[PDB]
Amino acid sequence: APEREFIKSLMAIGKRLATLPTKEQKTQRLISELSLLNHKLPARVWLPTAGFDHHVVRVPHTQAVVLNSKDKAPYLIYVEVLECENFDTTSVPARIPENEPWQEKVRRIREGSPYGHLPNWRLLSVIVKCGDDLRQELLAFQVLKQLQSIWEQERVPLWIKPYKILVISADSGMIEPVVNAVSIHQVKKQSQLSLLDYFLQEHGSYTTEAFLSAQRNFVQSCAGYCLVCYLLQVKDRHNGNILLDAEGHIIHIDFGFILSSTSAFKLTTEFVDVMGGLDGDMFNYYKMLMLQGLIAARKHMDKVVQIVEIMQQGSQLPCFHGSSTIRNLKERFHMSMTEEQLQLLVEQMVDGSM
Ligand SMILES: COc1ccc(NC(=O)N2CCN(c3nc(N)nc4c3cnn4C)[C@@H](C)C2)c(C)c1
Repeated sequence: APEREFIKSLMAIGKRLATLPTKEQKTQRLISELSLLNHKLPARVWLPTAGFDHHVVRVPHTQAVVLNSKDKAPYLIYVEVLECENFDTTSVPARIPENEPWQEKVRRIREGSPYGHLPNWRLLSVIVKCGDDLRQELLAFQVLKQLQSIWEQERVPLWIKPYKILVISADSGMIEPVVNAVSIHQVKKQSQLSLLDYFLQEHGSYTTEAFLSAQRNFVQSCAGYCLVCYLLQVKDRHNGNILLDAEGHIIHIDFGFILSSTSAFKLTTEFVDVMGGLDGDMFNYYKMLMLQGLIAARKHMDKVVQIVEIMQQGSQLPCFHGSSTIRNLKERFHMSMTEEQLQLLVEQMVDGSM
């Protein structure tokens, strides 16, 4: 499989970075390795996350990043590709010698690239995870796609961003990154502000449309991911694993600890202050969206449970501790309860989150 030799050498770099002790040391090896890998490009190799036929021409080593984590060495790359009509039939491009928002990232790399002038030039971006098992993430991705359209169909304006997972092996794979987004940890570290103060500074003040729309996005995304976290039993929830985007949505990531596999969905005081406090209109709206999404989820529960059963049946997954996993999942929809008892459930759920 020469067409995968790009993939195998990428996963090798990842395993090597897991040997190095510090981010600084991982960065310098990543650069060194990618620089070496450009000597083997351009080639008849793909990056499987893309939706179109292409050949990988170049990997700019200066723009690759080692990401934070406890154990492993996850790293982000920006892969340059020339698009083609067909993968197998179109000739591999000749090698042309050498000498933040997405549009700027694209512009700056394109201007610096020897391939950037060409009409078929495209830039793709992927996070490479080696060591970790992304079947957990991939199940979550599918449940997210399903829930998104359950809320689309019943007119409920909850908001979640499913991101594409690609399982290469049992202990490796690829995640497509969220582009306009940084961790809540990083926002707080860089700004030295509360989340409310960050909103007020970055978007605008309490009565501006910029704020109110960003606050609306924040509320809708929290309520969305709160239900996701309850239904899927998502653990490992911290400001490292929650992103904030340029529009003011939150994005939960890293659904590796779900179902039968402390650390639950915490609604912090600083989160509640972004919604104008407990005795407030947008917090009442947050509680409404949780109730509205849950009734929409109850009616369409077969469409989710289908997706769960299809991904466990051909695995020996750690989250699947036998048929208790679907049994407990089903019970979390609470079909026997009334809508009045579901209000009390939502209220008890929010109290538990605080
Ligand atoms: C406690 O000290 C920590 C500090 C920060 C982080 N976290 C982190 O830096 N990021 C930024 C890069 N990351 C992603 N960025 C973007 N843009 N899209 C993504 C991901 C992950 N999935 N997706 C879709 C994730 C690694 C989250 C941590 C764990 C601990």
